[PDB]
Amino acid sequence: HWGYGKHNGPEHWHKDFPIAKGERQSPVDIDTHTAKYDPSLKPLSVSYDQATSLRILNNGHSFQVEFDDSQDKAVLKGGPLDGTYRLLQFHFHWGSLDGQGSEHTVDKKKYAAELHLVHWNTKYGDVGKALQQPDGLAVLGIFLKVGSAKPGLQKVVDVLDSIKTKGKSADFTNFDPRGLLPESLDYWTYPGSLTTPPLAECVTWIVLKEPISVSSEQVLKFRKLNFNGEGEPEELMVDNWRPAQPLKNRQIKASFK
Ligand SMILES: NS(=O)(=O)c1cc(C(=O)NCCO)c(SC2CCCCC2)cc1Cl
Ligand SMILES: [Zn+2]
Repeated sequence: HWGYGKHNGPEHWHKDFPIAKGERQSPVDIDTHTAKYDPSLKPLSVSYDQATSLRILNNGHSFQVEFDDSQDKAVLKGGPLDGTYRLLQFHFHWGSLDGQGSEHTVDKKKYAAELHLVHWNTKYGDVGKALQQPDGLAVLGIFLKVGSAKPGLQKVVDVLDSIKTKGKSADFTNFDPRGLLPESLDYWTYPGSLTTPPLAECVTWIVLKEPISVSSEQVLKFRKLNFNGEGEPEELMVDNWRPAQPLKNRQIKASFK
């Protein structure tokens, strides 16, 4: 029943998911002058050479590109993490207007969109068990600004008309997620939560400082998606972002000075 409307959006979620008002909720504003450089943080090891994408799905909240996570094939290691995190899926959050759409903000700046690569800690064996642990998931977050097209995004944008409505999926094999990364892996990190219900507090957030540029045509195709299912009234899938939450007793650390 949750969503992003006036009636069912972020200010309502706490009634079904009381952790919404918890101590380590996401997203947050990243105050760049308060984040402390941590010389002990390691470079982020993104190993996506063996990634096996399988499918793309309109889940009614976002669209997601899913991967085979039954073996280490696409993994995130290093940075603030202990151990090995397998890539499950990526999805986006976007706005109705280019001045909004990201969940994390940087000195209160909103980006047009935000990409989340969702990974789970292999020690916990499966993602449902990982959801129950404070170090269960790691999300690599990447900001999108509107300018030049991102060539590595076009295969995704070109299949969206086939998954226009909630519950539609399409085979999506041989997609390389390396094409969605910026040149620099400099990042901020903090302990947080899912930004969508159940808002579980199990995520180590790794947010890249460098945003990727996507064209206005690419983000317009995201805005043609629908939150509704086939044969129901049309509600464009836009503004599917949760606003920044209180930082509370948390420190954001920077990998770079
Ligand atoms: N915006 S986020 O914090 O990066 C995030 C989003 C999703 C996600 O796909 N949410 C849509 C509703 O299920 C998931 S999927 C998750 C898989 C296990 C069951 C709970 C949802 C995971 C994360 Cl970390
Ligand atoms: Zn997300």
